Amino acid sequence: PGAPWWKSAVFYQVYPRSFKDTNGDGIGDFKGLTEKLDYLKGLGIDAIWINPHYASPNTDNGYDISDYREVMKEYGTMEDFDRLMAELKKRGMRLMVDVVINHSSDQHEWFKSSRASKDNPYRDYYFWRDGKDGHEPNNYPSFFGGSAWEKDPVTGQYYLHYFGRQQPDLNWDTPKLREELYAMLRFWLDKGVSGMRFDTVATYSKTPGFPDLTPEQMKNFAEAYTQGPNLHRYLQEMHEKVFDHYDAVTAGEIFGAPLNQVPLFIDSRRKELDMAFTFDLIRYDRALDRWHTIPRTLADFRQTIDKVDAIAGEYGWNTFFLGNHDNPRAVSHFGDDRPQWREASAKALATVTLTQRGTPFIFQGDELGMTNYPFKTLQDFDDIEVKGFFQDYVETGKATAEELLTNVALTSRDNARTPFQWDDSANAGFTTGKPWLKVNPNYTEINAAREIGDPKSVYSFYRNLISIRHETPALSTGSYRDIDPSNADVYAYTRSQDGETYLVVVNFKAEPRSFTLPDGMHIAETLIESSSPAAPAAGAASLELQPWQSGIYKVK
Ligand SMILES: [Ca+2]
Repeated sequence: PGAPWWKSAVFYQVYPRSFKDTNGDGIGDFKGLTEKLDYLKGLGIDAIWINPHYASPNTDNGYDISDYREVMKEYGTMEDFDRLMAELKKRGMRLMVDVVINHSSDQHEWFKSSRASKDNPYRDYYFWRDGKDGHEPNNYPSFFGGSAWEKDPVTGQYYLHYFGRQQPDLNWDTPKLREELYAMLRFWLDKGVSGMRFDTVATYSKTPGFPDLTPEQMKNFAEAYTQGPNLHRYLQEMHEKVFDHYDAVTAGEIFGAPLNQVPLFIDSRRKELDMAFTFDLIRYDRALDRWHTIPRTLADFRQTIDKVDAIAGEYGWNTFFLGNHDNPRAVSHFGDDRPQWREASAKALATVTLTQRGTPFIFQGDELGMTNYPFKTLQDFDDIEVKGFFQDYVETGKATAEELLTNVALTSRDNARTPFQWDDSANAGFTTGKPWLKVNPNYTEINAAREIGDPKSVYSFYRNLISIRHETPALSTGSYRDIDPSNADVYAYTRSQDGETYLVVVNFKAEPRSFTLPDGMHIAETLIESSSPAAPAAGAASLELQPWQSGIYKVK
């Protein structure tokens, strides 16, 4: 039997708002993305996942949808969307769209109807509840600041919003609402979309009665929000009424759930989702408050990967990524972005990304080695999440504005949202106008035009790794074995399939290091290396590594 196309595909994530502007308003759009499909095809990309592209007031840049069947005005028209799909198809590429159905915008007609009175047909499309003891229904906090309950004087009741106040949570306990969501998914699937990524998929089911979270639960309320008693029943119902009738791949952003529960979402036999986006690795060094960083080592990094790979088991499947639109830049976060180590470490991280067991997702700009942005003031951030941290921590006196800036500069989602750096023209060729978010001044040294023309660039390395992965089945669907989970200097593992075994060795130190192959194992051939002055000799039982050197070898 063969493995589904998605298990061996290499995905690229495009945050439209920041990819390519073609009309000078400072915001990326569909025409811009369509104009760059040859660029993506040339890198070797099989499929693209685009962030929300629907009608939205943009309080959470696309994640607050006011009409699920209309395109976002800033990105273009439905015609532009249809052309994007037609052009991807001409190139044999597939599209994965973002599905945001844990909540809608408060400007969605369902909510405008719902909030108008206590007795209308849409009242239960959301959660409305009486306050208690003079305040909110319970102690639930919002990820974006303050309480997760907002009072509406029209009826005197509060509505639930785990995220922004303008993102009321949809009520999955209402069958008519579930059916409306299913019809909506069919609208897009009928257009030919090849994949759907389910935004905060683990929070759909709410706890009956809304009791207060205990003091312990309050510490990590994100986890309690993924413990709704009807979650899997709803996901299985969605698969039965929708996905069982199409051949689209589904992936879930499983935010907040304990890793041990992940199999329930992805075991193929359960007929729920196909792939998992987990946060254990990308948030492995993030404090519970989400804006401070905790020092970790490569031992923590690889041990987390080992735990995540183990939960996919036999019937599950993981996506793998080191960056996305909600986290700091890969090279800054996991590598060393200083001028002298940025390219070397970005290449090392590329080797890791493209040799993990699972479907890799490359975030726009990481193939160039883009870095975090040098924020100078709190006003340099656009993200509603930072305004939420200001509300919860600075206005409350828990931290100073200076402390928030210092710390959130290293963790903010905005680090990943600065405009893609195409070349060294005005605003790195992203726009002819004024970018919605400032372009990183390092675009003069980090830009696609320059990378493409240099065989020694980060871009060229990614391109070469993608080709290698495409020609080596073991590198996608092969088994995974960490040679030494306790080693905090050099990351080494094997990928094996049908008697073929490959060894990946990556030095995470900016100093020379040595690596001794497992007893009986010997280098047979060197497929590729980064930052190496010479490949090992056939038969070698050890390797000498330069700072940040990475390599993939066929062993015997
Ligand atoms: Ca535009």
